[PDB]
Amino acid sequence: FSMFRYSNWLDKLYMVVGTLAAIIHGAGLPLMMLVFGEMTDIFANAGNNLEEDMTRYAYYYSGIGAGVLVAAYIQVSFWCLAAGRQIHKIRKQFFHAIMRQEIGWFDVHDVGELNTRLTDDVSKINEGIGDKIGMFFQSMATFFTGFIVGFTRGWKLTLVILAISPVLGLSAAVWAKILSSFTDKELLAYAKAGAVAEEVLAAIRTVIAFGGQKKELERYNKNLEEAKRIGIKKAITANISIGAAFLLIYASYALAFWYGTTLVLSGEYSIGQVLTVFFSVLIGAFSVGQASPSIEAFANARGAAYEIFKIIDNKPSIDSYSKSGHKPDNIKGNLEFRNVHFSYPSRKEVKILKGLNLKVQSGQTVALVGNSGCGKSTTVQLMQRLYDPTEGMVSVDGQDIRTINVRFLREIIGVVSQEPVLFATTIAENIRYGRENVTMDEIEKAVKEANAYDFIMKLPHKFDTLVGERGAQLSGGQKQRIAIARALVRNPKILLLDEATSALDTESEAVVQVALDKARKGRTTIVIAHRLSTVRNADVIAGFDDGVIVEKGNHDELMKEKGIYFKLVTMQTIPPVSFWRIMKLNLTEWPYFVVGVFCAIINGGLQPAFAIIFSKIIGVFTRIDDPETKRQNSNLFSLLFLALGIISFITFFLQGFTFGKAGEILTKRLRYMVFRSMLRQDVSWFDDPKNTTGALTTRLANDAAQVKGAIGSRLAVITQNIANLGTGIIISFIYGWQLTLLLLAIVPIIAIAGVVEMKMLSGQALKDKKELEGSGKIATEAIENFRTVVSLTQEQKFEHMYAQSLQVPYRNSLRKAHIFGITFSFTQAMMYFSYAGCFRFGAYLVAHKLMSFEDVLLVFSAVVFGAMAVGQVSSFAPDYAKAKISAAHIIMIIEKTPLIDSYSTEGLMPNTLEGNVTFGEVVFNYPTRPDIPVLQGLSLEVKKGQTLALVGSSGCGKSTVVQLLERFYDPLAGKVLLDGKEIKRLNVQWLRAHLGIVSQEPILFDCSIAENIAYGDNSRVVSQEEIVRAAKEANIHAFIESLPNKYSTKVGDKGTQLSGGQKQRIAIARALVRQPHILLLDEATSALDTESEKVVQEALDKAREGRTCIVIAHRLSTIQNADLIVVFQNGRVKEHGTHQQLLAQKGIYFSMVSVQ
Ligand SMILES: COc1ccc(CCN(C)CCC[C@](C#N)(c2ccc(OC)c(OC)c2)C(C)C)cc1OC
Ligand SMILES: Nc1ncnc2c1ncn2[C@@H]1O[C@H](COP(=O)(O)OP(=O)(O)OP(=O)(O)O)[C@@H](O)[C@H]1O
Ligand SMILES: Nc1ncnc2c1ncn2[C@@H]1O[C@H](COP(=O)(O)OP(=O)(O)OP(=O)(O)O)[C@@H](O)[C@H]1O
Ligand SMILES: [Mg+2]
Ligand SMILES: [Mg+2]
Repeated sequence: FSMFRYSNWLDKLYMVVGTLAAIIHGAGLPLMMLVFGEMTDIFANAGNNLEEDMTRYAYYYSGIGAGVLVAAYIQVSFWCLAAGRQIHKIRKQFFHAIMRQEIGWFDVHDVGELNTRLTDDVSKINEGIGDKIGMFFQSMATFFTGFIVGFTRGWKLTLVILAISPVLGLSAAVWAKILSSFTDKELLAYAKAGAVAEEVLAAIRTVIAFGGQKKELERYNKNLEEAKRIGIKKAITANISIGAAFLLIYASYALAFWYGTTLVLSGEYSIGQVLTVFFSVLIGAFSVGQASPSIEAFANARGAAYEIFKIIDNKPSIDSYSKSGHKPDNIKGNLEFRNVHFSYPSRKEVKILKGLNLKVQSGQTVALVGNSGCGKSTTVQLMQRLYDPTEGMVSVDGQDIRTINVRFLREIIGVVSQEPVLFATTIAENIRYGRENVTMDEIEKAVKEANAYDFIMKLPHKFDTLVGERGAQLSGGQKQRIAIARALVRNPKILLLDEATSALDTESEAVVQVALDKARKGRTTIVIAHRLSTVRNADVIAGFDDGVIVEKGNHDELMKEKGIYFKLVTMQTIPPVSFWRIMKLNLTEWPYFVVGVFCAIINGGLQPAFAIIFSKIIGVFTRIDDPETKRQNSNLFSLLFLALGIISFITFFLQGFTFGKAGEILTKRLRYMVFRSMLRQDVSWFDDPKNTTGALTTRLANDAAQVKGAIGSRLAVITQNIANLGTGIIISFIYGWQLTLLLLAIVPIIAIAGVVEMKMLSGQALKDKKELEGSGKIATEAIENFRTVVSLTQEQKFEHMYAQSLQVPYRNSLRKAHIFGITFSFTQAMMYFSYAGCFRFGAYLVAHKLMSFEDVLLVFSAVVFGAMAVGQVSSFAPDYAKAKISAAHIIMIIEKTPLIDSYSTEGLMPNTLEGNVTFGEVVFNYPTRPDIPVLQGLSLEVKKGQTLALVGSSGCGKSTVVQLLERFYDPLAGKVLLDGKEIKRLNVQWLRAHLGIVSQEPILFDCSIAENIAYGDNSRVVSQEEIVRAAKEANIHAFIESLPNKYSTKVGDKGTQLSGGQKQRIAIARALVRQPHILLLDEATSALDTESEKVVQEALDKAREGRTCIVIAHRLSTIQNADLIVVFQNGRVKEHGTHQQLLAQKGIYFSMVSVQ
């Protein structure tokens, strides 16, 4: 897919013009080097009227700068605008195709995956085609023009530069490869600690229950040691790469200076020519190297566009926009589905429909019979043309469905799904989407027929009542009524209904059925429902069976036949950050960071030191004396450069050595602390979307980088830039004053332009993301419910909505592109203007015999090159704002403290426990939703030698009762006593270790089976004999021994090798290993091999001796086993007492006993 540009051939002229302008701009700079060399030669000759030549050179430079500014502006703006238009066209076409694709194909591919692909690849293509191509062309032009200037300026110097360049290129490539490999290795190494932390967090409930934070922290630290070693190595490698790059650059500078000096002394090209050739060649090589990101983005967008086009270029079997079918004006109710075989493309192995014969008259309430997966919903979908028969025939009114106008059939048909959904728009908006041609009378008619008058009118904006995201403001019955009204709005030739009132209750069932039967003579109504009451009244009823119809006839006939229908009938019967707090790693590298500070100062002086060395070298030729021995002096100066280079390399050898060693350490500290803070966090805090397992893992992982950057690299860059600026400014002021003022007025304008570049880039990215998300809200709303939209056949409406939502920000995108191009051009414009003005005014100054040309050149080079290097260094460090925010969040998390300290030292820990507990007037809903008080003041009391059972409120929050008993949360109200003692005042770890609490679906940590067993209670070693005894007690001795490797075997990811029964048995064995005084099981039975579950329960009852056992199970046996049974209802104990008395009561216990 190399050739990606595919639209607006006329607009392609914009691309051609932009390419030409970029080439002109790129070739401009070598011309700048040539003219600067000529000006330097003129100045040197003056050292050996003058104002006239200086004015001519300044005029040439100013003209070149203005032309380069115009070219840059034109190229940037044109490329950006053309790419934006192309991206808009691509997005529009892509969304059109997606909405026009096949429904079955959409079911084939993930909806979320496709939505993310669109919303991401759009920006990927925009980035890879926006300006990176323009910058690449400009860099190629710079390379070509620099090479041409070098060749036309001299042979020996050009050869030397060409020989120097590829060594630097290869060194840069090797350094980049090493850095990438180191980063990948470090991420892989840290993955172990990341997995450990993720497992701990996900198992947070079990971890807190067992109080095993110590072992997890130890493992995390063990991994973090190697992780920090690798990170320090990688940081040192990156710093050494930068150092070696600078050292090689300086060495090339010194070698070129020596060679040019020798040539000039030998009568070769003048000093100006040699300097121009050298600088032009170096800058061209720099541009060639800097062209890489454009090519990388080109390749990335190439792959993205290949995938996107493949998606778009797909030709769907069912096309919404297609109109090749014949659409008769008069439709008479007549449907035929003969030998209709149909299989889901998602699951092609099984043919859900294996052929059947069925006919449908006109205006007949055809009803379908069959159990789940019998072929009812799929039958309707095939009838609705959502798919086609694998082997069969489908026709309407004596005509094949495919042989008719797809759009007309879709519009003239009505489909009501068992799970109706309304778009996120006002009820009136959704109704209009159902039928725009209603004319405001059909709306009222439907509202009255479906009874959408009271509910519809009640909400604010009776007709225009807005519905929350996904229609969260409407109830199930109201939603079903609205869907029915919307279906009736179209008044289709035929309609189909499923799950009339299968949402919450049959109250709407009566009204819904009455309304549906009110208007059914004029159109055939496919009847689908979960209640035989509605099915009985059907005029015509037919059965389904394994993709075939056997039973048939009305309710009376079906009952007489005593078929499957008769069987069903019988069955019915943003905190602020602290900058100083950031200095918490000083305890590690406070004296160590001094070496890094010294290295940074050394580099920031070396830059201006190189400036001074170059000034001296230039002055050597500028010296009128020009002795032969001056060459030696020149060599001396040249030698200095080489020395400076070494000082650079060693300097880097220190920087990465220090900061790395510092930063990783700090990282480790944070890693040791942040997660530790998470460990000592109340379970209440864990109940929060902000504290999401994935979110917490990402914060822990993608925060060490931010904190380390903000701490180390921010200070490093600040110090380096400050040192460079101070040294340069001081040197320039010492060597002249007026030129110092000129350079100080010139350079900061360029610096401000460079900063504004990044500011505008970030702001534009944010604004583009905002607008794209604005459009994508509606895009996704349509995509997720794609089936409903297709049924409605209103795809054009969503297409128009997306078109408007994209056009509205398209103009803003174009304007931003134009402004950014203008600013980018102005950057180079100011650059060249200042470059020329500095030379002009320095020539004026020296013409007055005030300042020597050598000093002026020194000051100018210092200012310009130092400013450029400072900007590059500032860009080198990652973003401070994002790093600052991440550090603020990490510091807030670490400083966070728990209302109840799980690691608190103090705590009431009497000699033993009374084996009793009491909770009266208990009140605690939850942290997330306090609007639902769960405990309404229940009463519960456990004593010695008694087991408690929970019944009645199977869903009111019984598990919450166990959780609170474990102190997982804090009661909203109600007194609680631990064996007549303050539960809160009790010990922290003592209570956690004492209680053998289990969960519904325990997740076994992916460690050794023996390791999992021993995880029951740390701080007291668990000899393998104890594990064996616990396994024997919990029927796990045979299970553990039979399992390969015996106890040595380790469970996979949450015990993937063993079924849920094995995991439950292992959890029970671990609990028994804990040997708790009091034990609790909460709905761990389920089915889980009913005989096996009963055996496990019997073992537990035999294990309940000398302990208080809490039992929460949905099995009558569990109710019988419990010594004491307490019910729950309305947050209170509806029933309680003995099992015989509870059964005697006519209460929820009686209903459960009878029904169960
Ligand atoms: C797209 O990025 C670029 C932007 C502008 C330029 C041209 C810069 N010229 C006006 C010369 C200024 C000085 C210069 C820079 N930058 C520089 C001086 C000293 C340096 O330290 C040794 C240096 O290395 C970072 C670069 C160039 C010699 C490469 C090159 C670019 O490619 C690197
Ligand atoms: N991609 C798929 N592959 C296989 N089976 C699927 C697929 N999508 C849905 N199914 C299921 O296959 C069955 C097809 O039968 P159909 O839905 O027509 O009858 P049903 O008994 O009314 O269905 P359901 O049990 O869904 O209410 C349904 O149970 C449906 O949920
Ligand atoms: N942080 C929370 N905020 C709000 N509701 C929560 C929170 N955590 C859990 N819940 C809800 O509390 C209930 C948990 O206890 P639940 O009612 O399921 O216990 P139960 O009586 O054993 O019922 P069942 O066995 O039917 O699930 C669930 O409704 C769960 O959605
Ligand atoms: Mg169904
Ligand atoms: Mg439960």
